[PDB]
Formats: sequence, C-alpha cells, structure tokens
Amino acid sequence: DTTICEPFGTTTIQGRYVVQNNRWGSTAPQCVTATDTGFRVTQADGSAPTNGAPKSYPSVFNGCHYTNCSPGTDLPVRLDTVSAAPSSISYGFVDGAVYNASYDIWLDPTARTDGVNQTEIMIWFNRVGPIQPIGSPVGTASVGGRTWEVWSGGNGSNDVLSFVAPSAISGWSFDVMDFVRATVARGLAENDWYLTSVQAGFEPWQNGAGLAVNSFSSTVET
Amino acid sequence: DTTICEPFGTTTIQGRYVVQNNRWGSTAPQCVTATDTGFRVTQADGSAPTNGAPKSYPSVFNGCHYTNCSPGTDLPVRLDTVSAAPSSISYGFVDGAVYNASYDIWLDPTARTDGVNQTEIMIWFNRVGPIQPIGSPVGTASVGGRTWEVWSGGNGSNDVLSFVAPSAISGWSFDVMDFVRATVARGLAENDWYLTSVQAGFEPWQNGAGLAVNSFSSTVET
Repeated sequence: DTTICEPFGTTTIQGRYVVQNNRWGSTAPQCVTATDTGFRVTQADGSAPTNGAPKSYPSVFNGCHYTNCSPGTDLPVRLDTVSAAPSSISYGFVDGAVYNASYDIWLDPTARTDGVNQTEIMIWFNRVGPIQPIGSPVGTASVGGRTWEVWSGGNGSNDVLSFVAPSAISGWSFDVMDFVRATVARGLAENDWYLTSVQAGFEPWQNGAGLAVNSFSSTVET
Repeated sequence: DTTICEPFGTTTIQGRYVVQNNRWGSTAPQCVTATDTGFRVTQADGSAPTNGAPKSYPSVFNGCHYTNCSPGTDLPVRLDTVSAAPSSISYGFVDGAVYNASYDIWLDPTARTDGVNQTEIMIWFNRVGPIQPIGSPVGTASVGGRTWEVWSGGNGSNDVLSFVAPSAISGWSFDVMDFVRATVARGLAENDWYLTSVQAGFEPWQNGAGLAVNSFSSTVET
C-alpha cells in the first residue's frame, strides 16, 4: 500500500491505473491509500458547503488527466475505433460522510493529454446528503440496462452531463461507450471524438474517511 | 400460477409477457408453470443427443413470435428509433440437466410479426453438458461490460450469432441494443432493421425440470 497526503500526489496501481488524492477544493488534510486493486480515503477532514463545489475528487483512472497518463494507457483513443470500453468497479461506502460516489468520463475533439477536456460525463453510483449534480435535471434515460436521472449544465471550464442512480450501486460492470452514446445523442460529443480518461472515485463535501474503491478496471477494445 | 403441458401452449404473465412451453423437438412430456414474474420448467422428460438440436425452448418473451404477440408490446420496433432496449433476468439453475440458459433476440428487415426472422442473436447465460452454439467460434467480444465468446453460423432457416458467457450468470440487467450493435458490426443486421422479439428461457437436451426464469423484464425506450 502507498499513502498519499500531498494534495496533488499520485501513484500507480496494478501497473495500469493512477490513484490521485486530488484535494483541489479544501485546505484541511486529506489522504488516500492506494491498494493493489484500488484505494481508500484514509483521512478527509473539513466540510464544504453543500450548495457549492465538493472538497476534492480522490479517484483512480485510466487515461490522461492534466499531463498525468496511466502507465500504458490506450487513451486517448478515437471513439469510432472503439468496439467497447468496459469498466468495472466495487465501491465501499460508509455512513458518516456527505458525498457522491461517481465516475468522471472525459471526452474531447482532440487527443487531449492535458488541459480541460470539452465534455464531462458523470455517473453517480451513490449520493448521501443534500448535494446535486452540476446544471439541471432533464428527465430519465435507460443506459446499460439501468435507469438514471439525467442532468446537464456547464460547470465553469466545460459542459457536464450527469447520470444519477436512484439508490446506491455498490458494484457494476458496464460499457463506458453506452454513456458516450447517450452523450452523443444529446449533442455534447460526436462519434469521432476522443475518450481521454475514465475515472472513478468520490466527491466528498463532509468527512469521507473510510470511503473506498475496492476494485476498478477500465480497458478499450478496438 | 398456470401450468401448460401442451407442446405449443402459451399464457401471459404480468399483463405483458408470453410464457411458451415450445416443445418443438421432443415427443416426451414437457410442462412449464407460469408464475407472477416468470416461469418454471415443471416436467421435461426425455433426452436429445447433444450433437443435435435441443428438445425445446421453453421461454418468456416480449414481442411477436409466429403470430403470437405479447399483450401491448412495442415491438416490432425500428432500431433507429430505439434509444434503449433494457432487459433483466433472474435465472434459477439446477444440477441434473444438460442444457443452456439463453436469450433469443430476433431481428428482421421488416416489422415481422410472423414467419422466420432474418437474424437471431443468442446469449448463453449458462451451459451444462457437451453442447455448443450453432456455427463456429469466431473470437471474443466485450458487450455490456462482460466478455463473451462469439459464434456465428446458419441454423437452417436463418443466421445465428451467439455470445457465450465463460461461467454461469444467474442474474443480469443489460441493454439488448448493445448486442444488436455488435451484430450490426458483424454484418448480420442494419440500423434500420426491426427488433421483433426478446425471449429468454432454456434449451434443454436432457431433463430440465427445476430450471426457472424467476423474473424477466423487457422494454423499449424510443
């Protein structure tokens, strides 16, 4: 295991994914501990107002996030060359934090390895507390066999389309291209765009220690 | 509950799906009992050689199968009008039968309510015994977040593309359009074809009593 408390510290797991503390929105201590198959939040002090941004987005990812590219990633990859982009996750939840458990999937018109990507897809697997996605609710959508409430809006530097689960999903295996297709269908990407990263972790607003990504996988079939 | 032993007997469940005994390939008694959410095989005598056709395909379906259309089905529906075709299943398996647990998804160029449909997609959720799909193995494919061995061939009256699970899947929720897209990608359908039925059940070669479809759902989002 590797513990990271530096706000912008990262490490690699399984020779392929990057674990990032990513404590961009808080000044109180936060640490993650990378394990063989994922990571756990081992400290997450402080509270951010629930009507604003979260404290951070501790997470694990395949792909390129602001110059940081996981070892041997196939991303960024052009979407029309992808037959499938399967991803799986096992989340560990705890009862005394205000947070969401979410994937952040980034798409762009260029093979972006750095800088803000054009469109962000968010998949909320769990939500505890009076928090809500960026933008406003636009109705439901069936993606991957499950029903989601969809939100769309612009978070500042870019567009964000969120798919929110009705109740907690602690583990799932799915094709990231299903959500990409739903995004293309809403006019926020095109088929010849690039998938630049697939990330999963938590956005905590209050506490967060104990939350974990027990396992994660993300590949691309071309 | 409703018991059906007539070879070609059917009934409806939940006001929307058809349960069919469909004992087309055996002369020995076979009965199914339709329940509130699915059906069970309650008798399935006889054995068919494992290098040939199975005895039958007792199953539940949404759509139109040889003139028999489930109550209020949205099928046949044109594929380019479908945003999603979610389906879910809970299978009950037993240890002394030779069989597969499979979905049969039929596609055609016309809004077919009767007669042989052009292309059949088979999804094998479980396989017990020395049986194999129609045709020959053509490699693997990731569909819906899971990995499948794919087979293709022509069964007599039409083309068949099968996706076989590596080990038993007792319950899953998925989008039938993911498999349709993989079929379109292999040249066995086109995007403006029709989805004419989504069926799930078992193909038994030896015994089969005790096998069940505990629950099934199949809808189309347009």
